[PDB]
Amino acid sequence: LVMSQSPSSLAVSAGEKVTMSCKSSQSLFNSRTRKNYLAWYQQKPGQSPKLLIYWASTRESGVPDRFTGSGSGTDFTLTISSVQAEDLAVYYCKQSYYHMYTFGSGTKLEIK
Repeated sequence: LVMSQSPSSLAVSAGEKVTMSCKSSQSLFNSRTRKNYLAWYQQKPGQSPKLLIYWASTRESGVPDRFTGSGSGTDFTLTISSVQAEDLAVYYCKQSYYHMYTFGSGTKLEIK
């Protein structure tokens, strides 16, 4: 199961919006539970990954709603409105539909 993310790098100004794509090589949508097993992670310089969103669009506790996730099947997207300096990080999507989880290439985000 291949996970393709993009773009590779994003350099934007504070307050602008960015959207990043994560394509799975297989539907992560389960007809039974009605859930896409796709999660989005934020990884700040040197730290461990912070779960941002799970089930494609459900935010974790305390995650600001500037972060929006969406999509189903194979095409997913993560939206970050009004980017802040604190968002400086690499964002990774992870599938948890199969026994063995898979991460994406990741998308680096820098704030000018």
